Amino acid sequence: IWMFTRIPTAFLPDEDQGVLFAQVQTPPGSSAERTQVVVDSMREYLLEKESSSVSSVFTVTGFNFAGRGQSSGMAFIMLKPWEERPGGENSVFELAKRAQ
Amino acid sequence: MSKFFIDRPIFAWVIALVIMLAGGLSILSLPVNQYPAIAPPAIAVQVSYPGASAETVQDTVVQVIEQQMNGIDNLRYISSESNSDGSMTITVTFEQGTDPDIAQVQVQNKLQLATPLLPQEVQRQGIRVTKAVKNFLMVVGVVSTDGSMTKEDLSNYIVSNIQDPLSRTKGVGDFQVFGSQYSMRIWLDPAKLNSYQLTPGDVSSAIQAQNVQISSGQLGGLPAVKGQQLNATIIGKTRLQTAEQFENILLKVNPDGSQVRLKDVADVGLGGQDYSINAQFNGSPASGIAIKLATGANALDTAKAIRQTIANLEPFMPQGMKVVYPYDTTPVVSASIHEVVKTLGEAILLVFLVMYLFLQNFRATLIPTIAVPVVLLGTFGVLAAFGFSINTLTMFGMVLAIGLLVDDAIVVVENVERVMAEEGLSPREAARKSMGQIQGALVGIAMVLSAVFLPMAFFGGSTGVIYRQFSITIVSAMALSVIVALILTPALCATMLKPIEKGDHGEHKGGFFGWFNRMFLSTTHGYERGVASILKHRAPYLLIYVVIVAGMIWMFTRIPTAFLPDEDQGVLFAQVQTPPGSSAERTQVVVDSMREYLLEKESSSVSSVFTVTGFNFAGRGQSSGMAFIMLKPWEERPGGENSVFELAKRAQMHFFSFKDAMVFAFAPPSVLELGNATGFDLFLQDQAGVGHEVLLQARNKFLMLAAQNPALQRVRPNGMSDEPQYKLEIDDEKASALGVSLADINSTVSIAWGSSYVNDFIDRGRVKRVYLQGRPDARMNPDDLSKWYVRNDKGEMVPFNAFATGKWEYGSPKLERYNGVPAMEILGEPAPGLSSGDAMAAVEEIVKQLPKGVGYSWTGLSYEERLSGSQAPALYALSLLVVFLCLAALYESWSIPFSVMLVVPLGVIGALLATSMRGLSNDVFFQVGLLTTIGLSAKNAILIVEFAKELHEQGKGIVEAAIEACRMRLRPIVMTSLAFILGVVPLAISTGAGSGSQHAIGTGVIGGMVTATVLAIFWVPLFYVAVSTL
Amino acid sequence: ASAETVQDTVVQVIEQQMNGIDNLRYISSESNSDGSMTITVTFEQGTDPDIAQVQVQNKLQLATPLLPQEVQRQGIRVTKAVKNFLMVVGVVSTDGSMTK
Amino acid sequence: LMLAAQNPALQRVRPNGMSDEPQYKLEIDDEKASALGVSLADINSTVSIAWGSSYVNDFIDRGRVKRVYLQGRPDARMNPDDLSKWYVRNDKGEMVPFNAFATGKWEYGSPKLERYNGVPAMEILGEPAPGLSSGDAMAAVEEIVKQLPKGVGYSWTGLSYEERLSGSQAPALYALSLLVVFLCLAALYESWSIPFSVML
Amino acid sequence: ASAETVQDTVVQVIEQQMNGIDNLRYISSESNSDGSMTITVTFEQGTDPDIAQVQVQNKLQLATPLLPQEVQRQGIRVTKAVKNFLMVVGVVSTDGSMTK
Amino acid sequence: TAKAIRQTIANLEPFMPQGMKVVYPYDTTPVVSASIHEVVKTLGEAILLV
Ligand SMILES: CCCCCCCCCCC(CCCCCCCCCC)(CO[C@@H]1O[C@H](CO)[C@@H](O[C@H]2O[C@H](CO)[C@@H](O)[C@H](O)[C@H]2O)[C@H](O)[C@H]1O)CO[C@@H]1O[C@H](CO)[C@@H](O[C@H]2O[C@H](CO)[C@@H](O)[C@H](O)[C@H]2O)[C@H](O)[C@H]1O
Repeated sequence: IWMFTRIPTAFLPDEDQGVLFAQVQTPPGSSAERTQVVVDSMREYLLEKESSSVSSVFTVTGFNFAGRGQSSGMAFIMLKPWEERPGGENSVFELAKRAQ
Repeated sequence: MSKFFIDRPIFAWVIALVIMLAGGLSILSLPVNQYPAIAPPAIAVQVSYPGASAETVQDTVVQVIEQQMNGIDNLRYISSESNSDGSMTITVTFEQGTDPDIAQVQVQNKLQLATPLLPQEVQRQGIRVTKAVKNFLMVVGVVSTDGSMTKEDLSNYIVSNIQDPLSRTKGVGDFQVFGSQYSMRIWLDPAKLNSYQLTPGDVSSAIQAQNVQISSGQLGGLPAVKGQQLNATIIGKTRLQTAEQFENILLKVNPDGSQVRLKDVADVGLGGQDYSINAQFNGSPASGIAIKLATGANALDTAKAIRQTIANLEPFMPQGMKVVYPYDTTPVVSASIHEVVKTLGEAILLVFLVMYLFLQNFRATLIPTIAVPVVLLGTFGVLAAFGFSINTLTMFGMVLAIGLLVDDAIVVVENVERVMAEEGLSPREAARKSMGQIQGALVGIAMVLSAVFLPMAFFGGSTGVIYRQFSITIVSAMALSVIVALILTPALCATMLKPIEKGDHGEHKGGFFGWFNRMFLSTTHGYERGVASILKHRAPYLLIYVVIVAGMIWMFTRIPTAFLPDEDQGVLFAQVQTPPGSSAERTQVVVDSMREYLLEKESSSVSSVFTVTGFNFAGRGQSSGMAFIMLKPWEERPGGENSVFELAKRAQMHFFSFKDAMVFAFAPPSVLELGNATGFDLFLQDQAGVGHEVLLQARNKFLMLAAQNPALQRVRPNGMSDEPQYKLEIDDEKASALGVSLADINSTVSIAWGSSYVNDFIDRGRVKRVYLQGRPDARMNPDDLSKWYVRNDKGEMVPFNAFATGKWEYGSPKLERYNGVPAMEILGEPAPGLSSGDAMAAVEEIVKQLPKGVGYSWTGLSYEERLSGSQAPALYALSLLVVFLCLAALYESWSIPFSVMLVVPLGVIGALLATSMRGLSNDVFFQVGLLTTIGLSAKNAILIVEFAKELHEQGKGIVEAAIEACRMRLRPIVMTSLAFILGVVPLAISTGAGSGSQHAIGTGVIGGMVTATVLAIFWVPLFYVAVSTL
Repeated sequence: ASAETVQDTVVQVIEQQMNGIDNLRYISSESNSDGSMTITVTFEQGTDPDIAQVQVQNKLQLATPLLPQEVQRQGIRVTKAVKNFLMVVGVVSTDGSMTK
Repeated sequence: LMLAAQNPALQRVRPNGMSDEPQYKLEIDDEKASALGVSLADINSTVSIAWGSSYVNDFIDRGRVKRVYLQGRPDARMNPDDLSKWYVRNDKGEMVPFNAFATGKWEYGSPKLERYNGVPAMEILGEPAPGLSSGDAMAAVEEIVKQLPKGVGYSWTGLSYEERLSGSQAPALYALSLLVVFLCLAALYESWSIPFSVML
Repeated sequence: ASAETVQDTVVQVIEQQMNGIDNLRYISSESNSDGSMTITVTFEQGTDPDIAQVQVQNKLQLATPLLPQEVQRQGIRVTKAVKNFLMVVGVVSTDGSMTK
Repeated sequence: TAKAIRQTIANLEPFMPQGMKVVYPYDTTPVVSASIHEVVKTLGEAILLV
């Protein structure tokens, strides 16, 4: 009964499904002028500084998962198979801990 | 199976235990409502074409929609009405079983395809499609106790504040507000407009010009110039909002620089969108909502939850605004759940008593007390599974099932008890012995009763839904009761009962029980002698049997047939019809002289009166009005003199002195959803373009012919009768000779007389509508059109009288169609003591004297009964064939089955006797009650015969076996009859909410239980011997 | 229209009609400053989605006449709502001949 | 969000909305316009064709129906005074300017208003700290929600809604599943001892 | 209207919306000199014809507004029928008094 | 549905004009009736043969 109360609760165990999301949201009022630069940097500071895990990095400005508008962009971060990524610092949970 | 659970009372306890859990888990997911879906699913298509006549609505809207309303599944018929207030309704009606969500989507899709064919003005209105079953849960009423607010204001409020939350209240379904939101009204003055050579058309064009949300793009959109960096939405103006802003939308400016604002030509203020319909609560301006219960909701809980939601709003409501609850169905629903849970309990109590009285043992008394509730709970699980709800009909179903429940338990216990007493066996041994005896016959009787009750389930139509309730709840209980009588109760017997010294019938005990056991021991011997006597002198008795039969038949053809009992719901209708010509103001007085009367003189019965002008149930328009007479709870108005049925008679007489306004009072129908319960419904129909006038001659011939027919009565048209209308002739010769267009004439007459929905403004957030028409005193009389001018080639205002002329003619204030062709509906009913079947026969012959090109079709319950009437004989013949075939297999005999089937009359005679003898009718509750009573009777017969056949086979004479059997079976029979009659009695003598049904069910079973008990105990051995002898 | 108009004249009206729908878990809308809105009606698992859609269409049709004429003539989009993409099928120009 | 950033157990907290944003409140008139310029609302069109790219009709393109848009040049809709460039028609044939009835100021309006169960609302996502579960985060979030101005409540959704359900179920699950084991053993072994032994 | 006119003013405007339809096997169409047209959206075996019809019309009513008024006014038919004719019911004159 | 159709028109013949009879040019149902009637025929022959 004591041991039962001690255990923390989740729903599903977090999984590594070889994917991660960039969620870019420049301060509103801006445009694809700023937004695009803010995006193309983090696309590189990620495609070059982090090519162990990361594979392609499809980017986009306009339609992130939040709003529309020029002050919005994102990216689909595709990764390399599970074999090609040694434990720990190649998990998305880690690849995004410092990517953040 | 029984022998198995006798040694395994724990397993048997477990089964009973899971039946209980399932049933309990089920009783609280189960929908709770007055009735299941009796009416055939239907879909209303509605819209109102402002200013428009019945003709323009029929020929511009209804016809075009009807032409596209096809290729739609399960469609029975389509029927529509076009009205003089510009409203129309097309109702599509589907088979029972049609999913309403599918029906709806199918109808609105074809609407959607037709929408561009409609006039621009109707498209702009909307056209709402909805489910049209009239099975409302309650109706509220937001009434202004003082006179601060009008009907229009109250509405806007209901839709501003009451509505959104009411829709988020748990269990609330579809609902009708009696009115819409505010409309910005603009009332054009013909003189203040003629003085500036301006026309209504200029005002509309202007209003459109200066009240239009301008899109207004983005400030830095895409593409952009390299850099920029700052992008932002540019919000323009949105549409006007206040009356004052509207009063200012400039029309023209004079050469002297002076400007003309809208205010210079008309008044302006928030108002009604449509003023056709008017309603007051006891005298005061009122609106209201009529609410339906959502799929799967609990009728009781939602009524609470409504009142809850409302109350949380009463604080903020303006001064004088009172919410109020004239009609609520919950009292009857609630008064039916209790008046059943009561009778259930009583029955198990009463079984305990007669169980004790006779068996004189507390252990035995517990068995029935366990099993009956086990089975009661089971049945609910079974209902849940099969998709049924807890309703009036499913519950009365449980009440009829009680006899059969109570019996199964008594027969099993009493027989173990007897076997121990006669043969000195031990409980276990007696229990196995007894279930070797019964058992086959129980399986046998489970079949036989299925055969008796299931056919009802395969009735068609509306009456089919009703019977199907009783059918399914009854066979589920019966079936469960048999299962339990084979698993649980013989296990409980083996376990819970003590031994009885062989030969011990308690004649020594002394005291009451000592007296009783000697008394009943003698009664038994007395009965064996009666029977023994009858089996010597047979002929005279078979003779009287034939007299009993002929008596039953004779009696059937003598009792009035009917659909359902005459219930007193707390409500009475009063339809008002002033003369053709009459204004709403006139009608409004006719309905006040009623309210004042009802509300005062009839204070004993009447609580409130909800009155309406412009709406009625045969029609609409200013000569049509009505009162919804509410009535104070059944409790607070006892005695026949304060029955809805009696109040009516008084109300009639009083109103009858109105040689100025046709007025009628009538209790609503048993089941509102269906309307008109006894009678007939049909549409006469122009199936060859003969025309309106011909069609009118047909309906009038029909009427003045049916009234010379002593097979019908009260034969009235449902629609309205043609009334005077003022035609406009326009001489286009003088119009064009004066430089005045023709399209400008029409625009003038629409946008000033009819009214014209121009624009959408914004009121307090929500979007509402801008209406444009002529100020009232400019459009009252024929001379008032001569007040209106139109601009010419140049700028010379030309008065309407310089090119137009009037002329009084007749036309229809309400056009009807049935299945796409013009038509006219006719009601009426069969002559006193004749059947609606007879009435349809008379009518079917009248129809042949109609003009050429006019047919007819039945609709409604007449359409239904025409198809269902044909099947009853077939189903009743299967029923007989299967009951026979089971009895054959059970007794291994083609002939012995006859000795149980011939009890059928024996019980039905006492029912016909009691019900006729007490002035009730051959309706549904009596019919089902009658099958229950014959069920139990045949069960009693089956077992007597079964035991007799066993005794005969172990080597006893036919008469000897019959007497022994009868003696063995008299105790169980008397116990179960004793317990069941007394259980029912309360129904048979009840009063108030639901008492009319409760009487229709009690009266018949008591009667049938009395004659069946006393007669079958003597005639069944007769039949068994009689047939074995052949 | 402003997000505040889109909300007061459209979304709020359509939400009224979606209350009362069988098996409703919750509803979540957005009004945007570009004239766009989305109302999302979510249902308990086991609800048949073809029938939820139909029911949604049934209620919406009642709101429709209460909408601005600029919408009624438009044509409201009703669809089953999946939160997640399965993939992107991209296209890229090798020799630089084609722009975005 | 403040307390979210502060609070030890929370990570990556964020809103789904965007505060407010600058809106150019183009408030115009009719008095100063309808005098020397335009009758009715000839300008109402001028405004929603140059800035707001107006759709006019289709045209076939290499086999396919596509649209034809009509928007003012990029450089003519960039800045607030850049709109005064757009001249309209004068009833008497002449050419009336836009500044003869212009008026355009900055206003602050919301770029994405949200509602939830028919009340305005704001969705805010967030993860749990590393090596804490979603439950811990939830437990935390239900604290940093107590310091809110009475008027503002909360309500879980998506993944979270799904969590809060799964916890509620568990009790009955365990009860019922214990029951069914108890009863089925009690039936198959014709006793109450065995099923009571195995419960323990 | 010419086949070419009906194809590019009506038949293609609808076709471009015919997507996001469940179990959609294939779509075909015809455009003719007599002005008529037909789009036939055929479905997978097992599809509920009621839902197919609801989905088509759901997409068709997004195109409808972009069609020419003279086509809307004519009145569009959406049907869920079999390909062959079941039968034809004819009428003929007795007295030869009635024309075609 | 063929039976249903025969009945809709039958319910309308009484209101038809004078120089006019309804006729059934194409019609697919009779093959169906013919098919099964003809197997019922061979059903009986077999039951007799055996
Ligand atoms: C106690 C026992 C239970 C009864 C409960 C009460 C019944 C509720 C009556 C509801 C009721 C009157 C309400 C007026 C107050 C009445 C006091 C009631 C107080 C009760 C204590 C609502 O009436 C509607 O009110 C609308 C309000 O907006 C109004 O809208 C108008 O203005 C708007 C402004 O903007 C504007 O937008 C809008 O365009 C306008 O049109 C509609 O025109 C008007 O019809 C009547 O509705 C009518 O019902 C008819 C017969 O059922 C029904 O006919 C069909 O179905 C029959 C079915 O059998 C069938 O046989 C008929 O042949 C068939 O034609 C009609 O289809 C239905 O329309």
